[PDB]
Amino acid sequence: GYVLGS
Amino acid sequence: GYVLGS
Amino acid sequence: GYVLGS
Amino acid sequence: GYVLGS
Amino acid sequence: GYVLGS
Amino acid sequence: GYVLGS
Amino acid sequence: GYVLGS
Amino acid sequence: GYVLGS
Repeated sequence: GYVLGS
Repeated sequence: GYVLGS
Repeated sequence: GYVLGS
Repeated sequence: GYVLGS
Repeated sequence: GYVLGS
Repeated sequence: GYVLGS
Repeated sequence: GYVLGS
Repeated sequence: GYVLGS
């Protein structure tokens, strides 16, 4: 899975 | 599944 | 397929 | 395939 | 299948 | 055949 | 054959 | 398969 934060 | 927050 | 947007 | 963006 | 978004 | 556009 | 463009 | 993004 993936986690992206900006 | 997915979680998106903005 | 699928598309999610927020 | 897949695309995730934030 | 296909997914297109613009 | 097929054509998809967006 | 096939063509994809974006 | 293919993924294109622009």
